Order: sequence, then structure tokens, then C-alpha cells
Amino acid sequence: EVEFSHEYWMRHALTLAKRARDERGVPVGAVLVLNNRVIGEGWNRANGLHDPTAHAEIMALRQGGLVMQNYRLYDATLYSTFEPCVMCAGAMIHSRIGRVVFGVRNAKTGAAGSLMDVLHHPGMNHRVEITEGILADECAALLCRFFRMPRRV
Amino acid sequence: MSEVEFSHEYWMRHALTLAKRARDERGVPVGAVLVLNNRVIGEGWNRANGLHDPTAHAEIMALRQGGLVMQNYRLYDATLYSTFEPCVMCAGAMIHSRIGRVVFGVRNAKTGAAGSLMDVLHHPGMNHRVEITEGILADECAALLCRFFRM
Ligand SMILES: [Zn+2]
Ligand SMILES: [Zn+2]
Repeated sequence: EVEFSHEYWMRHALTLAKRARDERGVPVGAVLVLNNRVIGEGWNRANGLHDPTAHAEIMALRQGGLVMQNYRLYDATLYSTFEPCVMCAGAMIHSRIGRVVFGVRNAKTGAAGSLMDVLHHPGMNHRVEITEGILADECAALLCRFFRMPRRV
Repeated sequence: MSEVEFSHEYWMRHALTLAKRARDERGVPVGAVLVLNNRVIGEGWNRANGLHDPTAHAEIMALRQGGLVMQNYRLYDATLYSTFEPCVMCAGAMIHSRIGRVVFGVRNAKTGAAGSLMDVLHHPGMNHRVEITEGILADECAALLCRFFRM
């Protein structure tokens, strides 16, 4: 897509979601971007990592803190193929990231407007901007484990 | 009073000792220990700045260490003792851990997600319900908010 755009980074998250094919649930892929540069990548690997927190968004935030040598990732934007859960939404507030961009909503456990809104809770110390709908048609297909293979040349 | 072995107050004192290792972190020192069948399977304290990990909270390390020993990201029937009420990020990890009970001492009137800022653990839309027990060693845990330790 157009370079350094929301749809551009969403395609990177869609590719990473394929690594979560052998996980119980919707495959989620996440990428953490700061100043048009990748500082963190992640996919769902709870069973593969024996970590109850090994979500796509969390692995991207965990890798970003190692790259930035700081648990605070100011002005960073996190691209996820799925609406964050209550655990992932809480991690973005503590990371103080600038924005989360997810494609399709999680009408079962999503914490960005569906089941609740943890990112926009009035009692929070940080506000993370929310942008939804980026590559929504392809991200919605991830709910049924569908991936795209378009025509080449 | 009397603190029986393998009891809630017994494990809370173990978490209070672990909290000393998080004294050099921005915020109140929190200590957590994960217990399954009266055996320690996970320990943790605040190490966000020391490890460059925004998720390096006390309860999360116990769940992360617990998942490593249990060889399973699902820690059924496990009890998590923390010196502080969990935040929104830690409380979300306990739902995914499928632990049986969380035991925290004092409430977190700033970032707590177990009654203070919200109650996510008992939300009806969750796939798992974690039992809540609060107030265990509250006096020794409330002093931890002001960096006070008993001698
Ligand atoms: Zn999540
Ligand atoms: Zn926490």
C-alpha cells in the first residue's frame, strides 16, 4: 500500500498473524511502529510460549521496550489485526504508546468499545488514541482463519 | 496473631518479602507469589525499568514463571498472592491464566482493576471467573504504599 500509512503497517500485522495459526482463537498479528520504523513485532503464541500474556500486542510491546531500552514507548503506534482485550489494553496504557490501530472489533472480549472501554476509561492516567477499520475486510476474514493470496504480476 | 503454615497470611508474608526487591522502581513496591497445592511455582516483583518490559509487574512474573514450570499458559486451580491490587494489565492476565483465586492485601486507588478503578475479574462477559480475596495482611501491605517495612 501507500508507504508509511495505516494500511501499510496493517499489511505487516496481517502477515505476522499467519504465525498464530496453531493457536486457540482468532489469529492476531501486531507490529509496533515509532517514527515510521519497526521497533516491535508480535503474534499470538500463548501455547507456544507457555505464557498466559503472550498475545500479539504484548509481544510487540515487549520487543519494543527491549529495542528502545525503556519500558515507556512514547509516541509509538501499535497496529493490531484485532481489538485488544482487557490485558492488552492495559499494557498500552502502561507503555504510554500514542495510538492503537486495530482492524475489526472483538464483540466478545474486546476492551476498546465492544465489551468495555479500558483505553478510554475516565480513571486512566494515559489516553491512547483509537483508529479502527484499517483493512477491515481482510482483518474480519482473520476471524474465520482466512488469509489472502492475490494475483501476482 | 497466629500465622499458620501454608495459609493465606503465610503466603502474603512471602510476597511482602519479595517486595523489597522492587524498592528502586517508580511506584509502590509490589510482590507476588503463585502457589499451586501449597507449593511455589511463580515469584515476582516490579521490574519494569530494570528489564525494559512494560509488562514486568509482580503478578505477571508469577504468571510467567508459573507458566514455565507448569509447561502450560493455563494455570488452573492456582492461587496468586500479591501485596497490591492488580492493574488493568495484570487483572487481564489472571483471566487468561484461569487461576482459581487472587489474594491481594490493599487496594490500588490509582490503577487497580479489582474494585478501585474497575472490576474486570468479575465482569459477566469473561470466559473465566477468578475468586477475589482482599485484606490479607492489609496493615503490613498498606505500609508498603509508603515504602514501610516491618522489623
Ligand atoms: Zn490481548
Ligand atoms: Zn499490574
